[PDB]
Amino acid sequence: HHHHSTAEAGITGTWYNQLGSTLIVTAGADGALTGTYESAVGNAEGSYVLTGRYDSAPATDGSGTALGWTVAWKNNYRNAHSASTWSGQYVGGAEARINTQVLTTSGTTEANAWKSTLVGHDTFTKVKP
Ligand SMILES: O=C(O)CCCC[C@@H]1SC[C@@H]2NC(=O)N[C@@H]21
Ligand code: NI
Repeated sequence: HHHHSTAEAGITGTWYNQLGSTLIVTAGADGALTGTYESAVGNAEGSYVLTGRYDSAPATDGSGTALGWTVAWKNNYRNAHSASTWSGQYVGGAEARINTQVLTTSGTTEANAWKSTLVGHDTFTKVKP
């Protein structure tokens, strides 16, 4: 099913997901995403560093803008020994969204690697749900 036939201004700022988490991101001119993430759930307290990338020249045919970012869940307060990656697309307009699927991998022994990774889906909006 996979194949092949500003974003910057739209992405930069604060976003909120359906769990009550807060994303604070700056999109750089050459594809960088940098900022912080605060999770409303899980083994998390305060803000965590986030870094990622986005397509800085997306298609102009009504398609979304591909992007992704990572948070390692270690900061000055807690270390969950886990990291999450969100993969998705930014959809602009009056009801802008970042629609993502997210993998959360915990450090495990080899015996437990089969249960290392969660998959979920987060939808981000510019106003709090
Ligand atoms: O408990 C952990 O291992 C660290 C916190 C994980 C929180 C996850 S990341 C995917 C989902 N979306 C969120 O905003 N919070 C949870
Ligand atoms: Ni956890």
